[PDB]
Amino acid sequence: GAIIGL
Amino acid sequence: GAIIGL
Amino acid sequence: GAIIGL
Amino acid sequence: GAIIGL
Amino acid sequence: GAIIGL
Amino acid sequence: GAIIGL
Amino acid sequence: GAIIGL
Amino acid sequence: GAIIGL
Amino acid sequence: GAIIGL
Amino acid sequence: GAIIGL
Amino acid sequence: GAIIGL
Amino acid sequence: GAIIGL
Repeated sequence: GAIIGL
Repeated sequence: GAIIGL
Repeated sequence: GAIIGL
Repeated sequence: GAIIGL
Repeated sequence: GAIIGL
Repeated sequence: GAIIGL
Repeated sequence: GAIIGL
Repeated sequence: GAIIGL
Repeated sequence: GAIIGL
Repeated sequence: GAIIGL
Repeated sequence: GAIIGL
Repeated sequence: GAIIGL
């Protein structure tokens, strides 16, 4: 999984 | 943003 | 699954 | 930013 | 895993 | 910055 | 998959 | 931008 | 995967 | 910039 | 992997 | 700059 952004 | 692989 | 947006 | 490999 | 950003 | 290999 | 844009 | 390989 | 942009 | 090989 | 930019 | 071989 990944989280991309601020 | 994006949350991937939930 | 994924969540894309703010 | 990016959090990868969750 | 990795964290990239501030 | 980058935190790698978590 | 891919996301292209701002 | 582009996010590739999700 | 890749992220290209600011 | 570019983040490659995620 | 690589990170290119500031 | 460049960070290579992560």
